[PDB]
Order: sequence, then C-alpha cells, then structure tokens
Amino acid sequence: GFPIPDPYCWDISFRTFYTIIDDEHKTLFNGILLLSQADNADHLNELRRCTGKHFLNEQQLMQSSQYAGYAEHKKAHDDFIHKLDTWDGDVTYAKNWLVNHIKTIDFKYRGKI
Amino acid sequence: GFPIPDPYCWDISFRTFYTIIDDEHKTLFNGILLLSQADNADHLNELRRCTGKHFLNEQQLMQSSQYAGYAEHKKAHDDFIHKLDTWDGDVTYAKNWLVNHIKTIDFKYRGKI
Amino acid sequence: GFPIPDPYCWDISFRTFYTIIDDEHKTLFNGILLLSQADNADHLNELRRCTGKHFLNEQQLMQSSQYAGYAEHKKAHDDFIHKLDTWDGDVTYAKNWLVNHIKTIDFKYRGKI
Amino acid sequence: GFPIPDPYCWDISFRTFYTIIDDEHKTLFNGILLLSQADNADHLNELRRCTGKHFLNEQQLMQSSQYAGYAEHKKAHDDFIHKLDTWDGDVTYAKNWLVNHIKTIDFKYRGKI
Amino acid sequence: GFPIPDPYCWDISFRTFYTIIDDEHKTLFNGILLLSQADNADHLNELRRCTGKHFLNEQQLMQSSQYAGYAEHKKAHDDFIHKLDTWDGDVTYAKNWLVNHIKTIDFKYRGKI
Amino acid sequence: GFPIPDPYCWDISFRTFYTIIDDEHKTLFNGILLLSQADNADHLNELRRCTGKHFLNEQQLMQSSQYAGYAEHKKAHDDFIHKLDTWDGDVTYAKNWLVNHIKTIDFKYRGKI
Amino acid sequence: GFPIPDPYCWDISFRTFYTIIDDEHKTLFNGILLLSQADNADHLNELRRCTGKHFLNEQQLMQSSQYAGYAEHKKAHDDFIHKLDTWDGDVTYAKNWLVNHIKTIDFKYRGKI
Amino acid sequence: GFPIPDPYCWDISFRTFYTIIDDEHKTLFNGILLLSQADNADHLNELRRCTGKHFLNEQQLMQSSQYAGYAEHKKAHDDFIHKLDTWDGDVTYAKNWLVNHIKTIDFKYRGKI
Repeated sequence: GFPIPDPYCWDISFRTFYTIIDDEHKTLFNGILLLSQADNADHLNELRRCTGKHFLNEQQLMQSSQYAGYAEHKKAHDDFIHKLDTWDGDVTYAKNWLVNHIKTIDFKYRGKI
Repeated sequence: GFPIPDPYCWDISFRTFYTIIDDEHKTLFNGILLLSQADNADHLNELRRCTGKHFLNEQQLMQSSQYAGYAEHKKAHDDFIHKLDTWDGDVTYAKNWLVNHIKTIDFKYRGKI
Repeated sequence: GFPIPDPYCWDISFRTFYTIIDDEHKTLFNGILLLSQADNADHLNELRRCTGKHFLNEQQLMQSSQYAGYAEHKKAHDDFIHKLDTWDGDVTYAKNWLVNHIKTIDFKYRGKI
Repeated sequence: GFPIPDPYCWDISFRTFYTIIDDEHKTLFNGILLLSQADNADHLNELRRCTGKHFLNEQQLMQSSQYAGYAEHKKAHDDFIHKLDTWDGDVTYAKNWLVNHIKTIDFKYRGKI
Repeated sequence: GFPIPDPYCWDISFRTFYTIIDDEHKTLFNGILLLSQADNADHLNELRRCTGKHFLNEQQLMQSSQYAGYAEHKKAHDDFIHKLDTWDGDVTYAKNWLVNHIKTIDFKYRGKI
Repeated sequence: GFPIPDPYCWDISFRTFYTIIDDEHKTLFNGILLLSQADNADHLNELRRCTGKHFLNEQQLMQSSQYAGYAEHKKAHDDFIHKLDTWDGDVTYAKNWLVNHIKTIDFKYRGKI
Repeated sequence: GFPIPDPYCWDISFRTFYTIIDDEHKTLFNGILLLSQADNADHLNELRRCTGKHFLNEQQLMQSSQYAGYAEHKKAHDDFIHKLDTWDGDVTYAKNWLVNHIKTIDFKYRGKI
Repeated sequence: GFPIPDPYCWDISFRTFYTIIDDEHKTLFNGILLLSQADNADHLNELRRCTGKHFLNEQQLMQSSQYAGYAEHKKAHDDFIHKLDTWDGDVTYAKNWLVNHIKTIDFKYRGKI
C-alpha cells in the first residue's frame, strides 16, 4: 500500500532502472493527471494510447528473456486496458492501480529481464 | 458521404497526420487512378500490392498501441482486398470505398495510435 | 523531352522496379499536382517533406552498393531542394524537372543498386 | 509569452501530432517538475538523460526529411544542454525555456518532417 | 520447360528484379552445383541452410504485401525442403526443380510484392 | 561425456563459430559459476535471465534457416528452463547439462544455420 | 598461388564461417563467371553491384569490433572497385584477384570480428 | 583499489543495471581469464574482438543520450585497445585495468544514459 504522489506525477521512487520502461511510465502518470483535470475524450485517448503501447513493449521485454511471471503480468495489464475501454470516470481507481502495479508487479521483473 | 476528388488524387483534406500513413494513402489514390485510365493487369497489380502493403502496416500501427477498434478495422480491410482479388472492373465502387474508408474508419484511430 | 502526364500523376512508364522508390515517386507527383491546384504553404510543405525524404532514401540505396554515380546524383537532388526552398511558384519547371529526373537520372541506377 | 502550466506537466496544448515526440516531451516536463521539488543530482541526471535523448531523436527526425530549419533548431537544443551541463539551479529559466521551445521552435517543424 | 544451364550457375535470364531475391537465388544454384560435384554432408548442409533461409525471406516478402498466391507458393517451398530433409542423391531432380520454380512460381510474384 | 572446466568458465573448445552465440554462452558459464559460489536469488535471476534470452535468440537463429532439428532442440531448452524455474540447488547437474548441451546439441547446428 | 576454380564457382575451401559473408562471396564468383561467358554491361553491372554491397557490408562487420586491419582491408577493396569502374575486360585478373583476396585478406579477420 | 576477483570472473558487484552492458562485461572477464590460462593468439583474438565490440556498443549507448562524459570515456577505451594491439603479455595490468574501469569509469554513466 503505497502513497499517491500529489501532484500525480512520476518520481524516482518508481524507478525500475530500465530507462525505456521508466520513460513510458512517466507518460501513464501524465495520462492519469489529465483525466484528473478534465475527464474528456482527448485525455482518455492519450492515456489509452500510452497504456496500450507501454503494456505491449513491457510484455515484449518480458518475453525476450522468457520471464516466468509473464502470464500473470499480462493478465493484470489486460484487466486495466479493459477498464479503460469501459471508462467510468473513476480517476481514483486509476491513480491507485498504477502506483500499485509498478511498485508490486513491475518491480518484480527487475533483474530478471 | 464525401466528395470524390476529380482528378482522383490525394488532397490534404485526407491527412491523418501520420506521415507514413498519408504517404501510403497517396499510392492507393494513384492505384485507383490508373485503373480508371486502363483496366489492365499492370494497373491492378500495382493497386493490389500497395493495398496489401498499406493495410498490413496500418494494422501493425494499430496493434502497437493495442487499438480497441482493430478487429472492425481489419475486417473492412480484408473485404476490400477480397474485391481486388475478384476484380470486376467496378472502378466507381473503388473510388467511393477509399474516400469513405479514410474519412470514416482511418480518421477514427487518430490520436489513439 | 518526355511527355508531361496530364493529369500530373505517376504512371507505370515511370517504373524503376524498386517498389519503395516507385511508391515514393508517386508522392512527388502528388505534391506537384497539389501545388498546381493551389500554390500555398500546406502544399509546398507536403511536397518539400516528401522530396527531402525521397532524396535521402534514394541516396542511401545508392550508397549501399557504393554506386559510382552517387555524387552527381546527389548534386542534382540538392539543386532541386534549393529550388523548393526558394520557391517562386514555377510549377511548370517542377513538372518538367521531375519527369526528366526520373526518366534520365534515376533510370541510370537500375540494375546497379 | 505562453502560460506556464501549474502543476508543471504536459497538457494537450503542447501536442505536435508526432506521438513519439509528444511522449518524449512529457518526460522533459517531468524532469523539470522533479527539480522544482528538489534540486539534486538524481533529478538533474534524469532530466539531462531525457533531454539529450529527446534532442537527438528529434534531430534525427528532422534529418530524415532534410528539414530546412535543422541547423537553427540544433543550435537551440545545444544551448539548452549547455545550461543543463552548467546547472545553476534556475528552475524558472528551465520552465520557461521548455514551454517556449515547444510552442515556437518545435511547432514550426509540424507538417515538414 | 526451361533449359538447364551448364555449368549450373545463375544467369541473368533468372532475374526477378528483386536484388535480394536474385542474390539469394545465386546461392541455391551454387548449392546444387556443389552436390553435383561431391554428394556429401558439407555440400548438402550448405544447400539446405541457403534454401531454408531463402524460402523464409521470400515468404516474408510475399506476406508484406499480402500476396494472393502465397499459400500455393509456400506449399511448393515446403515440398522441396522435405526432399532435402530426405536427400536421395537425385541431383537431376534438384537442377530441374529450381530452374522451374524460379521461372514459373517466383516469376509470378513480380510486380505484386 | 566431456570434461567439466575448472574453474567453470567458457573456453575456446566450446566455440560454435557464431560469435553472438559464443558470447551468450560465456554468460551461462558465469551464471552457473555464481550459483556455485553462493546459491542465492541474485545469482539465480542472473542465470535465469541469461538462459531465457540465449535460448530464445538461438531458437530464432535456427528458425531463420528453417533448421530441421529445431523441435528437439527447443524441447531440450524448455526442460532446462523448467529446472531453473524449480531450482533445487543441484549445481552439479547444471554444470554437466551445459557442457553437454553445447558440445552435443548446439554443435549439431553448426554449418546449417 | 591458390588454384582457380573451374568452373569459376565458390567451393567450401573458401569458407570464412560467417554465413552472411560466405553467401555474399558466392555472388562475387557468379558475377566473374558471367563476365567470362559474356563481357557485357548487364554482367558488369551485376558484379559491380554485388561487389560494392559486399565490400561495404564486410567493412561494417570489421568496424563493429573495431578490427585492427580495417584500413588496409578497405584500401584493397577500394582498389578493386576502381578496377571494376575502369573495366578493361581482363577477366583473368578478376578471377585471380578474388581467390587471393578471400584466401589471404578476408581469412585474416576470422575470429576477430 | 578494488579487489581482483579470483577466479577472474564477473560478479554482481560489477553490476551496472544495463543488462546488455553487464552481459558484455562478462565476456571481457572471460577473455582476460583465458589469457591468464594461456597467453596465445586465439585467446587474445577473443578478448580483442569482445573488447572492440563492447567499447563501441557502450560508446553508442553514451551517444544516444548525448552523455557529457563521452569524450573522456572514449579516450580511456581507446588507450586500452592500444594496449591490446601492442600486447606484451602483462595479464596483471589487464586484470587491474578492467576492474578499475568498470567500477570507476563505467559506474559514472549510471542513471545518465
């Protein structure tokens, strides 16, 4: 159970040490930040695009080293895409989801991929 | 229901703002233009090649961001390839199909991929 | 003196047999056609972007086989960019320039790159 | 004089329509925000890495179409690196620099690369 | 029914005008030539490697433009790999197979891929 | 039945003459060496990552030339990943497995891929 | 003095153990063989294209490991291009040049790149 | 003065957190170890190849973020190549050189590239 940064932006406590990964993460934080300012279609498209792109790249990176925790990781990802495809305006959920996902699921692959 | 450019060439009203996409689109317009001048095998091969190439690239681009409207988009594409594989000389259909596809189906992915 | 297509569009007489080159050429015909319809900034940008890109790609293809005619060919490309960058609205010049360039300068690399 | 976002995060007013460019820009906003929270070595490293990378990638994109404004644009980038490399802690300068750069220097390549 | 070159080497009558394709073809001719000089394991490995590599690349090239005659083309390829995997020393067959395959099946994709 | 190098490091008797392959092999030897010094999680992650990466690359290389002994080779690989995913501390097995795998299974693809 | 193959085709005595290099070499043997059958423009183009390409690729491979013999090796390649570019029809020279080059200059990079 | 591993193999104390860099480093330890077992041509070739390659790759990684320490770092690499190219058999020097280089010069780019 991790703190929710305020303002909702990436900080170095989220570093995975995979610079590509971290840079993509920065875009998810920003995506959620925009929704938190105006829940509209431009903002959701922006978050949705970045999310889909990051999840697939990250998935690719896991596959490249035949990561053993892939399947569970991909299912987490897919659930979240799914929430975005049926967006309900629950910004709070999203803020929480990302913090947790990174600090628990992503942090797990460090050193194995 | 959009106007059919005359001569049948790409114009900036078709811009998707994905330069690779737009450049490929220019080749589909030209492909249909040739058929409209001489319905022969050279012209149809030319259009067919460009169409198959563009549809797959565009499909790839959609997949890279796990675009939610992929499946419907790919089925549209496949139907059209199919018409080209059973070419009937209906140039009018083709002129119409492309204008519409771009301005309705392709324009839909803008900002999401 | 090669004939100037009317409408000013690519035809199979311009084929180089390098599909990537041919698809790019189609974009240069389109760029000149748009300027002939309306000599504005959007149209010139489009043509200028496609030209710079095509010239560099073709240059790279020449370099990959250490093509003996590279220097002279690069100089010809560069002279045309210069014309685009100091654009005077002479569409006639451009229409002629492109037809001639493909049919006499580009046609000379066929089989050598 | 463009408005300085507060919190200092990317918004869609900064859109260039080049998704890769936009995602990188988001990382530069984040880098400046972290320094505004704490002017330390980690934060500066992060910003410096993202900046060097973005500047080189954008430069490459400009080169790929032989963009006529390249030289002047590269010089502007280089002047900012210099500022990062001789960092004096002037966060205000940086916040202004980035907003201005995107909205007047980067916006000028749109449609040309 | 085409002539069998003697010596068994590639000639320009086999040009497909896809330089990558032609260069790979040259290696298949050489592969069969070696077997024709000494039917041993080194020579067959050499032909087998080149064959497998060429067939997959060529297949990839067909897929890139969603070539309509792919399936029939791939099945031809697979039959031949199969003969190589159960090599019987029938060099005559191999000499014949390749000449025919190129001049009938490969020549068919020209202009469509 | 091959000797187990002591110290457990790669030597030129293991050369496959595929430099990429050999360089990756060097990392598997090192991975097993670390486990042999301290059976901990850091060391096993390190070996596991390198193993998964090498097996997939090698598999890719085999596929590129449609290697006939792929299926048997991939099943060997997968069994070993499997032992790593259920690590028992049997370092002896691992030392043996690798020496053998390289000198018997990997040496088999030489000249065919 | 290495023996000149007759027919003038690549054999496994020319193996470098770099499959990409070996496949390219096969194209250079073929190019010289065609010229020995008919000293014309098509044949010379073919050889000249394959040579320029091979020389640049091999050069790149040398550079990737910072090969200490690069300069001298590049100079040898360049001298041969020069001969192709000022072609006098001396097929004998070419047959000798290539055999010697591979067996004494290329063989020296083996194990170093 | 960092401790010299014995046996002379990579350990996790050398981690840079760049997996590609770490895997390459492992090859440099191995190269020096082989020379300590037998100071011959094969061993030196191996080390020299791996070194040239690693130095260039790491250099490229530094350039991709316009790393401010590049020049000085390149000079250090080049001085070592020089030592390998004028090899005197001083294994002691090499063992020390590598440990020191990683732990003080490479460690300085962490977080910046």
